Order: sequence, then C-alpha cells, then structure tokens
Amino acid sequence: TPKKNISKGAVLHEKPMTVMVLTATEPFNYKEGKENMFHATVATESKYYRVKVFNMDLKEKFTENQFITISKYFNSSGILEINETATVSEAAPNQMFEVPKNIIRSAKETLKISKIKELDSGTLIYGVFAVEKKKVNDKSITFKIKDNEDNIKVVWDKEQHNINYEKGDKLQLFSFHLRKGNGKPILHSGNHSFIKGE
DNA sequence: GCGATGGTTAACCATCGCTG
DNA sequence: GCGATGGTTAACCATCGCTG
Ligand code: NA
Repeated sequence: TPKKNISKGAVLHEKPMTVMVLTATEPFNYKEGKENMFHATVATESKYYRVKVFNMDLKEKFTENQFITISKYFNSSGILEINETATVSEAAPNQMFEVPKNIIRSAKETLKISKIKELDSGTLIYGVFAVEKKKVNDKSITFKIKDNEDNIKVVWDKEQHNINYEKGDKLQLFSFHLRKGNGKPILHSGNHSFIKGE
C-alpha cells in the first residue's frame, strides 16, 4: 500500500524537493522484528528536517554531503517519512544550493532540557545528552540524562537491550516522545525510537 | 472491528537513601 | 525507619488505516 509503514495523519507531498544529506544512522529492525528503517537529517536552503526512511534501497543514497531530490514522500508533523512510494534521484547540478551555516548548526544542536520540557506532549525529541545514570531492567532500560541546567528521565520500553552504548558515552536519542501530565515529564520510546552511544 | 500506536492515570510492590 | 523514588502492568481514552 502507498502508506505502508507511514505514520498516522502524514501528508503526501508529490512535488520534488532537493535536499542535502547531513547524517544517517545504520538500518535497524523495529515493530518486533517485522520491519526495518534508518534515521537521517537533511537540509534545504531554508530548513533542516529529521527523516525516517523505510526503504532500505535508499541507504546507499543517503550519503553525507550529497544532494538528492525526493518526491512522493510524506510529512508527519514536520518529520519527513519516506517509503517505497517515494522517488529519490541524485540531484542535477542546477538544483544544488549552499546550505547556510546557521542551518547546519541548528541541525546539529541539542535543545536544552529545560526547553524540551516546555514542548507539547507527544513531541518527538532528538539529541545528544550527557548520562548521569543508567539502569538495565527486565522490561526496560532507563536513563537519567542531563545538561548544565537540568535533567530528565529517559524510558526505553522496547523489549531489546542490544544498544551500542558504553559507560562514559553521551547518549544520542532519535525520535523519543515527550510525556508529561501530572508528574515529572520524561522522554519515552516509541515504535521508531533509536538510541546509541555518541 | 481490530491492529498499531500512543498519552494519562493509577495501583501495586520493590528498592533507595538520608533535615527546606 | 520510613517517605521518596522507580519498574511493571493495566485500564482508559483516543485516532488512524484498512475493511476491494
Ligand atoms: Na521497512
């Protein structure tokens, strides 16, 4: 189906958009071993975007600093999602552009934890954070992460502990969900979450 | 109608840790 | 000693996608 693996409520964009690839993770299985994906960050002249890619045929195309043109991709609350429905081509020279330094900078920065806490519940969070505590449990792995001004609990709920993380490492989070309500805000894993040592 | 997804509340029980 | 903190499970409420 054209919407296979795409997030609920995502909007199809048929028009081509050219982006420069900044980063991409290795592929990994999710949905209890049934599907694969990888995370990426790309930039246009005006914005950077987090990207979730479900078509493994594209892994070779998501190369650092290369320009690619994407169409029939989806937009899920600002996160670009790309499945087999999309077309991805190498960009024509006359479609390339310079990505402003401030965009590159933004795409690499991590929001302050105190600022993260002010966002709406359900907001997807990405970033690199110092680790204060780590606890491996039967059904979860939890962390206390911190920056210079604040700390927050991270809950990894996926039944799987094969995380490439070593003691002393900073923790890199992809697509965690801010949770709040009555009590302390936390970052909780979701179907697409990925965690690794920096 | 059901599966996937997912935020909130809360019960329950264990462990932690040490004066606002 | 004992209140605070933390893990697990579940109920509840909700939306979407597919139901050609
Ligand atoms: Na996939």
